[PDB]
Amino acid sequence: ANPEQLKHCNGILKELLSKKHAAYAWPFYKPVDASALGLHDYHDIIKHPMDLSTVKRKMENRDYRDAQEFAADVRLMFSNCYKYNPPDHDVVAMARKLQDVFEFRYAKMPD
Ligand SMILES: [Cl-]
Repeated sequence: ANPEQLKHCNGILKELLSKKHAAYAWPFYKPVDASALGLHDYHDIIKHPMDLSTVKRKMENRDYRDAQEFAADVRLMFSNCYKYNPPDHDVVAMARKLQDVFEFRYAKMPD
């Protein structure tokens, strides 16, 4: 069932990247460019950066062998946001909204 489940994961990924969610998904599209943002402590705090472009590359390259591996990366991305930013920052609100999209559809995985 890993291939079918991975198609569900790819569908989720496409949805997360889609225009429908862009108002809150956009901070997660590409790796955080810490230097560009003046976040000179980012890589001291976040040991394992993750973003949707990386998830997409990994999916396209058949790196993910199962849905759980995919989910762990998407959740890592959100965790990095929750770790680095104060909980009242807009980006955290954006993360929580995108994570809600993710978790509700991931829960519908065929099995
Ligand atoms: Cl997980």
